Amino acid sequence: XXVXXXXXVXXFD
Amino acid sequence: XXVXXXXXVXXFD
Repeated sequence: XXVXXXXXVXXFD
Repeated sequence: XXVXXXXXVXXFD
């Protein structure tokens, strides 16, 4: 997993 | 967005 633009489970906008 | 499963910019763990 990690940080940036993409898809899965976590915190994003 | 927020916390869950889907697509965008943030952290995915």
